[PDB]
Amino acid sequence: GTILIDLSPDDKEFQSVEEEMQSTVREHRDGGHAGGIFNRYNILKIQKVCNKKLWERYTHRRKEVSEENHNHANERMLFHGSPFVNAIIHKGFDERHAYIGGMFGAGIYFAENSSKSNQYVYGIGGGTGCPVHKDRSCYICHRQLLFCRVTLGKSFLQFSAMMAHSPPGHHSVTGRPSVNGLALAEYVIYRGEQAYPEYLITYQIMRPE
Ligand SMILES: Cc1cc(=O)[nH]c2cc(-c3ccccc3F)ccc12
Ligand SMILES: [Zn+2]
Repeated sequence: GTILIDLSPDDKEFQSVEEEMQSTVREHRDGGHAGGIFNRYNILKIQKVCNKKLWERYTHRRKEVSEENHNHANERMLFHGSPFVNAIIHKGFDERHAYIGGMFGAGIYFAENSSKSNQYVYGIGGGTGCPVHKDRSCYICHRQLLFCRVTLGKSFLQFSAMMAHSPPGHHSVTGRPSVNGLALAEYVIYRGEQAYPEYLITYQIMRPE
């Protein structure tokens, strides 16, 4: 059911999605251990993900969440990196994409910083890096991230010093780093249907000059 439409680098849509990738790269406390050392990406391809059944499943949950939240879906566009990207675009988010040992509980994690999502592309902690070179910092192998449509509803705000249930009366968690002033937020949902993987982004990290 999924088809992938290539966006043209000349399309303004390509350009804004790229802009969202590039502008939300930050430094990481791990010095680049998990995701590699870089300031920017070489974007190789951006594809629109089209699945009518996954879309309808998303919008159905959105309306529900909306209605429970004073007509406010609190829909964001957020990054998600994961070794399961190929499975997610075809069958959608589920409990097997949940982070059991996450700071904010057992659910699916999403990030405002593209470089936060890039840390998970090879697994928790960057796993053992790219399959070809075992390099968490590989500048050669093609990586992929999702830029997703996420329904937050009433988000429970959790400060951090940086599948479960949502907190009673809440539809998601906002994990908001309180120490690193430059680290953007992360969000957790507990239902696969609250996220839609709209864009599939293919890229390399770029070695700094
Ligand atoms: C925090 C986070 C951001 C993100 O873009 N992707 C993640 C994936 C996971 C994850 C969960 C289960 C299996 C593999 C993963 F990479 C955990 C946390 C994140
Ligand atoms: Zn590699």
